[PDB]
Amino acid sequence: MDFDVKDFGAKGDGKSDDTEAIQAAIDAAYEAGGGTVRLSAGEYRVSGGDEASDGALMIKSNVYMDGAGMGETVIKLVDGWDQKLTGIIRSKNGEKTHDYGIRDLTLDGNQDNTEGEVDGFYTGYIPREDGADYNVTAERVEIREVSRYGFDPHEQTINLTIRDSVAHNNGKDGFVGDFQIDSTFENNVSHDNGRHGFNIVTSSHDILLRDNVAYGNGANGLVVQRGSEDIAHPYNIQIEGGAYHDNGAEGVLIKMTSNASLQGAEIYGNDAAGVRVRGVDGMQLLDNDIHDNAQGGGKAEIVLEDYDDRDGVSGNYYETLNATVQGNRVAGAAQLLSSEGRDLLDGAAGNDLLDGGAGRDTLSGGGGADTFRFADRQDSFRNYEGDTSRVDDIVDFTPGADLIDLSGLGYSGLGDGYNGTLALLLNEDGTKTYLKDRQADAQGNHFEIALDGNLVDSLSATDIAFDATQLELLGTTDLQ
Ligand SMILES: O=C(O)[C@H]1O[C@@H](O[C@H]2[C@H](O)[C@H](O)[C@H](O[C@H]3[C@H](O)[C@H](O)[C@H](O)O[C@@H]3C(=O)O)O[C@@H]2C(=O)O)[C@@H](O)[C@@H](O)[C@@H]1O
Ligand SMILES: [Ca+2]
Ligand SMILES: [Ca+2]
Ligand SMILES: [Ca+2]
Ligand SMILES: [Ca+2]
Ligand SMILES: [Ca+2]
Ligand SMILES: [Ca+2]
Repeated sequence: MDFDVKDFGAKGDGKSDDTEAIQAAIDAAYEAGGGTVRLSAGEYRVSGGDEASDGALMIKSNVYMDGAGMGETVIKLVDGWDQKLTGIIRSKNGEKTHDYGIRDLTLDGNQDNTEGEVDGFYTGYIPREDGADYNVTAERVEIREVSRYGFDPHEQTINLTIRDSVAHNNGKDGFVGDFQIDSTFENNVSHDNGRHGFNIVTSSHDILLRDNVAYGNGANGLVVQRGSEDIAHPYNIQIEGGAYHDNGAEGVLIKMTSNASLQGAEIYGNDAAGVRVRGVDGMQLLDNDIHDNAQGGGKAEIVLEDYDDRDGVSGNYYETLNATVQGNRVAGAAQLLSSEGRDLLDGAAGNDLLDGGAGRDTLSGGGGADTFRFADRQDSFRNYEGDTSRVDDIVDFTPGADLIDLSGLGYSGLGDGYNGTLALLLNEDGTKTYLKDRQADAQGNHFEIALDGNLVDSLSATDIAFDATQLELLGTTDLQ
């Protein structure tokens, strides 16, 4: 059931306030049980209501607004509006609005000629209560010149899809997904916004971010994060393809998140690290193309690190855990640090720092001069019964180029494996070389590292840093 805004008195002349006419069309479509509100090419001026939560236009269940195309149909806020306006198009607070959407139109926040925080598209039910909008679609929508958030789908929305859309020149974030669930952001561009290209926050989970592009933003290209409150972390965030480039901060930042994945993206020209991972439990960083970042200074293309929130709202320390970093092309240093559990950490052409922490890790440096750090004797060991399920292995150690950093472990040098020395040994068939502490500790464990290949004759004392002085002399990276 199609309704034309023109038939309800909308002028689309750039001067008349068409808010009531477009709302009438929306209400007629809703009362018929659903329909498409069509808008022909033209600039429609709209105004807010008594309160910020009134937005400007109130979309309703089973109503879809179809324009004549981005740039053709433009919905613009009136000159002189001076009130906070939370959603130029929005669904109602306190209602579980469903099966609605917007296509082929532009929202213009008119921040130049207005004052107050304005958001373009706002969805959701009630902050901090159970309940959700659901089945929400934005297709080929452009949102520009709002003073705060362009696309601002909010808590909670299930099965939001935003595809083939653009957010640009907004005051804060182009796209913000607040407690989005089972939702899809595909083939979008967010550029030249005041802060973030994309910001996934507030417990969002099962999100696919496929083939999105973020550039020229004042802050991150994409950030996935808990947010400032003590609430459940986001989880199951899959970022595939796209490009995150020339932003004012990190290209992609992921923090206080569980089961995040970043695969096949191009990440370049950012002012800070290309990829930064802070306190993430389950991180896959696969097959990306990462180069020419840290333009504003900084030593690393990729940073894996913890997130210490002990002085913050949660009181918790969050380790990065369960990391898989493989197949990336990285023209610069990767800092690949993780902790308890099995990590697979592959460096790239740069001079990388690798430390899988506790648990059995498999490390490779790739090209360049890499440092494999072992920070605790309990991070790589054989137990009293000879079980090797906690012995780390280094895949491609290159004597004369790479370095094993044992500077915190209190061994003196190579030797017979007793009295604080480590023994350099080959296995029976000559396929693996070991560094062994032959002295069991009180729990019966032996520090041990396995190295692929036969290195008993090529590996020497200058390939291992046994104390801080040796580390200063021999360290291969800018990261210690
Ligand atoms: O998490 C936030 O704080 C979130 O709040 C959003 O504004 C909400 C606001 O929090 C509140 O729920 C308000 O509720 C109004 C309701 O809309 C209606 O006017 C009712 O008569 O009174 C309620 C009230 O006074 O509590 O609705 C706001 C809304 O805009 O839906 C946004 O500001 C968001 O940016 C922020 O993160
Ligand atoms: Ca709603
Ligand atoms: Ca202004
Ligand atoms: Ca580990
Ligand atoms: Ca390397
Ligand atoms: Ca190397
Ligand atoms: Ca380990």
